Amino acid sequence: AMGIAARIASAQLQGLVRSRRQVVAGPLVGLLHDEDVWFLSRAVAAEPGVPFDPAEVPWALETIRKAFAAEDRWLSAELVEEANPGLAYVLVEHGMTIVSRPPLLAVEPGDLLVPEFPAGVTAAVVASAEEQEAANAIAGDAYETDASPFQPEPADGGAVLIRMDGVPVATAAWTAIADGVTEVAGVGTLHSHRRQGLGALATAYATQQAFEVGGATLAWLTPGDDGADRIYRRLGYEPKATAVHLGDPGGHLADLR
Repeated sequence: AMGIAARIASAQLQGLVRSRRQVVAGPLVGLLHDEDVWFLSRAVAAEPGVPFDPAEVPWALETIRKAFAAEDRWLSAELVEEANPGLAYVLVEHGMTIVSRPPLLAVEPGDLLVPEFPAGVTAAVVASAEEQEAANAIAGDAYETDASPFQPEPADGGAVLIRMDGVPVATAAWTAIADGVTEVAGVGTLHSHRRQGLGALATAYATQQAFEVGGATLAWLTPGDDGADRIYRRLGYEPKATAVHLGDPGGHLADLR
């Protein structure tokens, strides 16, 4: 309960519920967005860090499935294994499929390292709708299910652009803070500027802003979603937990990563 995995899972829930209706059923909570975009609605653990009773899971899952079906939505679930050990396996037993177990990497302010910027390379926090549009366009083809539309309060999220000779070429974003926790996501670089360290700069600078102006005390991310094998360790990030991404049969199962 006092651990980093539970802290991250709890903060994720706290963030998600600000814009989603809850269907709480025992150890699970279904979260339904106003929009039908599939990944905006999902289930997560209702009580990170608290033991669960596996006997409740079949009824809980059917309750949530019913709520999703009423909206013609397909169910996926995201867990943190260490926050609710064994829960994913009970979900699999009752019809879900684990598609991936991505690592959750984390860093605290005193451990973050922002690399030196090469010649011509600068950074700026996103400060307009048009800069946010550029950020979304740069990151756009990357897998992203967790700063958009632009809003001015860094505690409520934000993004950064890395520029080369004044032109945006890379980006990263941070989510609204919850319990001092932010997720860094939306990392990308233009194809023309890949493999030059610019995604790592973006990640580092976004993390730094989340801490300096956003009020975050912990940042986490999951890697590889932009297809780049950059080494987040150079920035101070370290593996701290294991995410588990599950999908129901049919629907968007093939799209889940």
